[PDB]
Amino acid sequence: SLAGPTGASQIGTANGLNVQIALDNLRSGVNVLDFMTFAERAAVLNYTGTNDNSEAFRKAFATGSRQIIVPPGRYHVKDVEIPSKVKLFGTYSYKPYNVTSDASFGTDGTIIRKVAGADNMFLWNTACAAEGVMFDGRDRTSPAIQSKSGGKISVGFFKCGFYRFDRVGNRRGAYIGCSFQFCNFNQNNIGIYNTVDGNHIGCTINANKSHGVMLETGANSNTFTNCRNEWNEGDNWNFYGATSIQVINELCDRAFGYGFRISNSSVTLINVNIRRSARTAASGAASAQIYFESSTLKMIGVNSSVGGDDTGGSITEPSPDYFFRMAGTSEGRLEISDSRLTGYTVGLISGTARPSVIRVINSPGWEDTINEGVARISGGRPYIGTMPTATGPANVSPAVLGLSCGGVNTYDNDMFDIHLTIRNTNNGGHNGAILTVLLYREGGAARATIVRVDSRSNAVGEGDVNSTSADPQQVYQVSVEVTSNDASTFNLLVSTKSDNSASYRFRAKVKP
Amino acid sequence: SLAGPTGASQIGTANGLNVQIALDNLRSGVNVLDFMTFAERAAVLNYTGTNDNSEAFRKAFATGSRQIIVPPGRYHVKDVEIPSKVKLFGTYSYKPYNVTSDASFGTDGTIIRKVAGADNMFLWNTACAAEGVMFDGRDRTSPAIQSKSGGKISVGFFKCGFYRFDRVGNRRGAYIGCSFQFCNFNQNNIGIYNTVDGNHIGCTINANKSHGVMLETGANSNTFTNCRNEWNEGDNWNFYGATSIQVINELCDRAFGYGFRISNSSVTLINVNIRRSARTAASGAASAQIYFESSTLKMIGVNSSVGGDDTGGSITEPSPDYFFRMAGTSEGRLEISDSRLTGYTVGLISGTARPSVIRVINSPGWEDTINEGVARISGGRPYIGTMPTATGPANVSPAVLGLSCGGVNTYDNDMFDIHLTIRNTNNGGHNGAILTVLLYREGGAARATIVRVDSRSNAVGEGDVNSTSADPQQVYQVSVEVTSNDASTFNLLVSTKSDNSASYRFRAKVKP
Amino acid sequence: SLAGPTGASQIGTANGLNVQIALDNLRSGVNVLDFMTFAERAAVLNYTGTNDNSEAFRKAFATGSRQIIVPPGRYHVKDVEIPSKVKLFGTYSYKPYNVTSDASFGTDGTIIRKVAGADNMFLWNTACAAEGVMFDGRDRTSPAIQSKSGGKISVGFFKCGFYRFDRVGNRRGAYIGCSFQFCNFNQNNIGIYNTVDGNHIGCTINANKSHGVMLETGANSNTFTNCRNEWNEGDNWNFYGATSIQVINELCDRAFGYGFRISNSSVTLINVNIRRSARTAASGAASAQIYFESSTLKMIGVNSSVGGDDTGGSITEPSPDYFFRMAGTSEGRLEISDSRLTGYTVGLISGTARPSVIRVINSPGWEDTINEGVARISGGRPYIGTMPTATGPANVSPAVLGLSCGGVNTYDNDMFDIHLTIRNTNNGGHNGAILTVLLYREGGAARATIVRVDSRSNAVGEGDVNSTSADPQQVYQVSVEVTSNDASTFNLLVSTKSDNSASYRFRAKVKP
Repeated sequence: SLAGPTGASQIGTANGLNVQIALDNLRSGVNVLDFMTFAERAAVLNYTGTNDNSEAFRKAFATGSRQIIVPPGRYHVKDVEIPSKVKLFGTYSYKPYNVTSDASFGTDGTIIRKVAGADNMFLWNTACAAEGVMFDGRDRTSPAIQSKSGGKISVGFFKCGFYRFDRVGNRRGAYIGCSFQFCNFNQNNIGIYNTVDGNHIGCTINANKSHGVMLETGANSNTFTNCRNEWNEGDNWNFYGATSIQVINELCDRAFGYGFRISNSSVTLINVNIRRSARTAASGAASAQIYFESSTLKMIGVNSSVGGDDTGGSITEPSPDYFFRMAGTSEGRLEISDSRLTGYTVGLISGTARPSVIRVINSPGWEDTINEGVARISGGRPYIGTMPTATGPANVSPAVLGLSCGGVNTYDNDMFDIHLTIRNTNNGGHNGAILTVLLYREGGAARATIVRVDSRSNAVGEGDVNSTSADPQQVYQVSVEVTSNDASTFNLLVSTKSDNSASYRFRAKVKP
Repeated sequence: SLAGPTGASQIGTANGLNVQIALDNLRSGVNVLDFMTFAERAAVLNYTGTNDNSEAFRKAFATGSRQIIVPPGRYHVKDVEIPSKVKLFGTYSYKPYNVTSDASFGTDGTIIRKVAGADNMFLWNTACAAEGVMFDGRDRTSPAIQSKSGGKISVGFFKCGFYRFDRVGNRRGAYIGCSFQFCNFNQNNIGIYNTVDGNHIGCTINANKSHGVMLETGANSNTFTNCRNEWNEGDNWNFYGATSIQVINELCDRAFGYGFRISNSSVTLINVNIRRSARTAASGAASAQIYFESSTLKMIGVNSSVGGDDTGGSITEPSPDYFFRMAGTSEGRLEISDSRLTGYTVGLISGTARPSVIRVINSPGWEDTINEGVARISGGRPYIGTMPTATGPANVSPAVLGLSCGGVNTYDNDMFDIHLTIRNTNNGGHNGAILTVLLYREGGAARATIVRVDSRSNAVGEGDVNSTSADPQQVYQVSVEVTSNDASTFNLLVSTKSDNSASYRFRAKVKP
Repeated sequence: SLAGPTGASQIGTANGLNVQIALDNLRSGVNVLDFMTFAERAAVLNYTGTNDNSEAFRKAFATGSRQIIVPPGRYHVKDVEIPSKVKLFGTYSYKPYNVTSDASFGTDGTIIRKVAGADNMFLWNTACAAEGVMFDGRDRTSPAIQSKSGGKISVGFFKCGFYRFDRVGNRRGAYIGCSFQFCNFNQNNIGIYNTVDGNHIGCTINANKSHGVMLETGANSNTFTNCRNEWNEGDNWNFYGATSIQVINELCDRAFGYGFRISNSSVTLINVNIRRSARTAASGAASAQIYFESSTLKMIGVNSSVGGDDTGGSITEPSPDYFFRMAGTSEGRLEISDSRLTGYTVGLISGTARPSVIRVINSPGWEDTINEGVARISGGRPYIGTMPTATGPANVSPAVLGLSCGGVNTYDNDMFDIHLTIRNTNNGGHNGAILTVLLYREGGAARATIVRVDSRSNAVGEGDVNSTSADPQQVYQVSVEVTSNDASTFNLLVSTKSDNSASYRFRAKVKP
């Protein structure tokens, strides 16, 4: 009588409504354990047997409820598709830091495991999610977050832990538009795969086989506010064609080669603390902390250091030989500011390629260098415009050195100093000159006049050479004339006597 | 017998306590669905009918429990006041990104909706809160988080979603002391309203009608660590009298005019990526990315770019013409560092007003400029002190140019170089001079001596003019004397012959 | 019949499974209230009596479930050890901002209190955790998170509130490897104690008796992304031997002395807004905002200001007299960039000790200073190498001033300017010289030649003194020769006549 289907509804409660609706109100979503056999449910709650409990999940999904509650039991699923906008609610008590053996997990919280040699555990659809779930696939195959359809899928994981997966991403060649707010990526082959438009708050990347966090082309956009990278058995941060990326705060600890790899993707590192790197590397050309190539990289507060293992360990020597490894065609950009990038052993750069634009300011380990704009800096010494070198015979056509400047406004004037350096290629003698140049603009155009010229033994002078009245001490004649109407670009003309023919390699630098 | 009020307590359990207390322990707070009719509760759980279920909420509040549990059903409330320190616990499965139609919401999680043409849905009090709730008011009226009493109210929303509201704030003229840690502000008329002492962790501002995140006077203080602003149909970030504000990391995407507006509020942007802006604007004077006025603005890592819509779209041309639009009285402050603010089309500034203090360093698109301190920079060229221009007739009273310096200590000396520029206003001729000045202090006071003077044709000289022994080549007499006892401020006196009277516009610049 | 142990299982439900398993599936963990007497449980749910309910917790722990559910009732425990990997799940409705009296807590959420004069409430083990729990110990004794064994313990608290504790840490001398993601530390004696490898997301430190957040030696590592420090009755931030530490974003408000204290620990402050400090201090030498000693401190976006209490208050005058207080042996490092550190009243530094390395750039209130590298800055004026002072009699052994430079490559040349300053110690006269030096390297070695020398009255000259052909105006002979083979280091030799003997204090500065 009371043991039948309608038995529960026949017993009232103190509130005024019977037991059945009292139980119905307490649940937030449909419980998976409801669709389970007694022995199978007991095994799930006891963490003992595999039991391949995929039918419970299939029936829970077929119920049609957008909310699925997975209690702390241990599950084993096989190729069960998750319908759209379906979320899995789970509670965890302990998320293991390092899962070295199958017995790493204890009771802890909810665990969903792949069964036997299944090719997948879940086939995700758009707008799916999960909380408190520790996904685990025993084999390093079966990539996690694998969509049923080979297209971009937007999901989200608030607190979850992915273990022993090939990659947290679909089909090895497609992207997922997700943001792992607080997750733990451990013992995988790829810590994060091809996330697009992702905002990852506090993830943790532990020792992963292979690369770790790897992004490919198109996986444009991505922010990693406070992620931490542990001893990844591989490349750690790896970006190839990601248009954007920014790792904000947390450190990048020991990695087994190229703690950061940047190939064609613009990136920015705000406060990344790039610790030791390249534990397993070939020393020269492969022990650098950052492998920079053909891309734009910006750094604002990056710190670095060298060292060995924390304690014990097979390798104790300071691992990273260099800091930068540059290769490929030289067309990238590099901006550096306020970064204490002195962490290396033998050198700073391991290639003959350099970014087309360099902006390094206030960073120990690298003197200030700027290659663009009117005001540039070379080796810590500033100058204006360009430093042109003109080598050739300074007879019958005075050598021309094209200088640049900020410019002069109308009815305005400017003054500046030029360092002129002469290196006679034949004899080997050296000479120097300091001159002061004033640029003035009237209503029509601008003109340049040499205020003063000074040198050792009065070798250079504004007076014309090849003249009987010329001072015999003077060997070089220097003059200046403006090319552009804005006086921004002019040129210095240097000539010698008609009789002598020699190459001197004139160099003119405009000092502010 | 068992169907009465005391029926539940008469059936024991395996643990040792009967069913009634077993049910009482499982619940964390009082369930709202308990105070509902069968048909009304079924409609709530089925997302079908309006049913105007305000009495359930009123009775739940009148119960006196500080915790209110709202299951995933759909509700419709009307002007129900929430007592103090009362929190609404809800679970959501999917929070819509863009709610374009009434059928945007599906099953998803808990939804609380305004009913018919009610002027409000909730009247909040101090220390209220909510989790997992997607508040929705069909009409764009009825501002959310509207306090019953017209005063400041401190609330908090961990994970909630506000849709189609006039503003998330009370009475259109009062403030709320809240911090939206992880929220979604979509299709409102104002994304965030007058939050005071707020620390917003990871909010999301989607396409909102009107301004979006707008703060007014008094709403002093506010931090937006990782918020993201989508295509707001209006002003996007808008601050008027907020004393403080700092947007830390996330980007500011396309907005329909003045992606940032700053009127009288000091602000700071740490790593904001200000994307395209001013989709709907009047081009000149209204297409700038930031409308800066009469305030203090600081930037540390700001990035910018131009572009059109992602795909399709009515407008495809690069939207923002400029980067800065400055108007109003010029008394503000502007500090810029390490910001790649090259994102514009035609210009950089759209006004004749400039901040009183400018500190721009290492930012592409703007040469270094500093207006305060001893060491200043103009157009990338540094100098010390001030660059004074003195125009007038240099006869019978030598023209005086007041120069500044860091100072000289007791029994100490300093040397520096001065560039002197002369522009004869009548004839139009131009002349220049370089001189070296040494400042020395003895026990009593300091004095200045001119080490050297050099010019073209020896026009200037330290020798006295109007003397028969004077070199005829010399036309100008230059001298230096100290005014302050600290030698920090001195002046350069330039004089001409007694016979000639002309204005030259002398300019003296102290080059380090 | 139905009231016995097996009564619940005899009533079926609509789903197909009886009431007993229906109740068993709804619970996530073992409920503590299950192991309680009727009157004791009623008192717990009514927040009325102490009742010393430790046996319920002991039996719940002895059950063996890794998950413990604490409902919103008020508890009183005494020295109950928490087994490993055990988490306490609680729900809170209101976390008090300031607990001034015992009646500060109302109904609110789950509260666990220490009973009578117990020496502890919980004895934690490895991998323990808690959520939503407001721990409170009435006496300021009984440190929270006190491990049973005196060793490092790794725990974690997502959302918890610690009130009136001696310190959140074990045994006053040991460390805990935890990360308080979102916590509230109020009215304690120490806000945070000896956290190791901690990543604290959004903590809140309210008015705490004593220091507040204090770290000691070994508590190396720690990140405080968005913590906020309120009016701590003590030292606020206090680090002694912590190897690392970085406070990222949130402000540091009024503190009762040394808002930051750094003794031997390297630290970095990214965007800390250090407000007023030292409300209770001895003015001179104790009213500084930061007490810096013998350590490395870096700052990137730090802001500061002065002021009094918000309203009312006993003290209304601007509190912090200075900004820095430096003491102890001078061997530390200091890096400053883009920090508006103008917040003080009387001065900036309160000690005669300075860091060995200083790098201050683009920070108002302090002129640019750099002490390392080839390019240095003093008081906003740049130079290359070192500024040596050589005092002594310049007769029979010319005085030598060792200058440094970046260096010259093979078959390369460089030019630069040297400022030479002479202060005759006997008479008191002062003199200055400007000279231009060219360094050139041939195949073998490098050599230096003086391009030009200029001074007032031609006092200095490259010609040899003590020669009958020497110009009588020349008093000093200057020469330059290179010491290193790289021409990076050379020296300037200055000599006088043989007859005169006097000390001049020569100073040579290499201006870029």
